[PDB]
Amino acid sequence: KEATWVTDKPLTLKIHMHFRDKWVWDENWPVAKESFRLTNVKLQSVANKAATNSQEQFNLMMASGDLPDVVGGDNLKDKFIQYGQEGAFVPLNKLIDQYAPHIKAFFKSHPEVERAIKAPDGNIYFIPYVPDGVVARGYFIREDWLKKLNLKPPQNIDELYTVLKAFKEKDPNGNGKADEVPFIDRHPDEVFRLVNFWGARSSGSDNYMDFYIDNGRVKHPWAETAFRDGMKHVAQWYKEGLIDKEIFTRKAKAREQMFGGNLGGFTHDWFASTMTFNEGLAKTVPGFKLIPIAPPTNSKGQRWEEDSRQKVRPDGWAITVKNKNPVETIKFFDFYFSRPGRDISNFGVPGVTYDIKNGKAVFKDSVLKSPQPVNNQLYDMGAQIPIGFWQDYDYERQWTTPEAQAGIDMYVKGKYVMPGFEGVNMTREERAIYDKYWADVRTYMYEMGQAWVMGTKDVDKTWDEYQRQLKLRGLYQVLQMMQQAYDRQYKN
Ligand SMILES: [Ca+2]
Repeated sequence: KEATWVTDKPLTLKIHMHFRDKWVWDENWPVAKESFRLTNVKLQSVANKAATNSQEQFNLMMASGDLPDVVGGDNLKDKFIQYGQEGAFVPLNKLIDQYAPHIKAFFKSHPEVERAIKAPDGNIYFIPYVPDGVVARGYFIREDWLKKLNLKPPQNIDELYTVLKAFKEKDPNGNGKADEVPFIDRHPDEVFRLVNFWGARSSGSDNYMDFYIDNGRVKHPWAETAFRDGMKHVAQWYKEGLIDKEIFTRKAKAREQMFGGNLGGFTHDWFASTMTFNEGLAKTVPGFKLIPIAPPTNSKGQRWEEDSRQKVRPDGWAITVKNKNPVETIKFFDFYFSRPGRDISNFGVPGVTYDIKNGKAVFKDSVLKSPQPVNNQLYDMGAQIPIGFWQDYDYERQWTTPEAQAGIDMYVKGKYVMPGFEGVNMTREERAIYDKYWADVRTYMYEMGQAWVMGTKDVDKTWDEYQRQLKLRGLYQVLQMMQQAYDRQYKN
């Protein structure tokens, strides 16, 4: 027996958790075993480990006719809310008040987070993944290449173009071939964020293609003329080969592949993990050195960092109506907002990945010296995964090098990080319009955007066509619903 046990008799719950198009909950995970040891609750995966489309698996599971006990994963907020209201998940409000003191206390001190996850009917249908941090992504460039070519870090978009063209044409890796790929990114969506360099927003938050507020008006970045003009530049950069030809398909291991193969020279990614490649590639890519740089001033005269750490992500887990043990389950969820639970969900397993020293979790030297980023190491063990848990930034601080820290501090002091969109509180009727049209609009936008970047469709020649589609697909009605919600909260 442990003080953290939520039940006297071992309880096994079925969980469908497929996330980030690559992982599934694994009961054999070191962290999964430790979770069971500490709570007396075991989670058995019913997900398809071989599947590569997390959202697709959620959809299939919901129509299986055999719902599990718990459902978890990334980017499921909208589905937890919609399906919760439709009767697939139980509301957690009262369960929390009565049996989840840590979560209750957390929501009391973070009322904004609680309001953000609530459905129009006022119910909480899932416990979210709460990030801890301030900044998210930043710009990184190859300083070793700048030195070889006698170039200075680019201070504005004109200089950035010049530098990237030099990386492309001056053989900085020295193999006598034009194989360098200036800009690379493990997140395809970052290619669109490049429009920031021409004064156009690409998203209102850390969630790609998100809405934003401009002087009290709800807008979608991809619907504005500034985006049209910015995309013409991005398309030109792709045509000139300054952008990875495979930017839309490389994905996940783009850094390992492109930096490891000494081809990439510039990216927009997270400070902690991106800086790990300097030590990680020290042997395989002699001289490799990425440095963080302030966002080059855009064409309009402003330095922009559009990304920021979210107060709460659209990830987490919920209790299905078929779960016969809702009380034990909410207590289990509560464990992840308590210090003991935050320890394993953030650091792994004691005696394996960390040890308690001076009363706090400290990563072992083996973990800190590994060439693989600490978060990547933890994913494979069941830690830093998108379940409902309270992230602890000290886990990240421990593997954030002085160089990475100097970059973070530079961005904070420079005030480059743009305030993120926190969302609006729609009524049931308003959100119904959102559920009806948004997913469709978003997919269409992405498909048109990819065509524009790859040059298969002309931005100017198809802009009016694109606008007609946005209207008949309901984007403007969605914006209207959101404007009404915004006004109820901030105006009148
Ligand atoms: Ca070369």
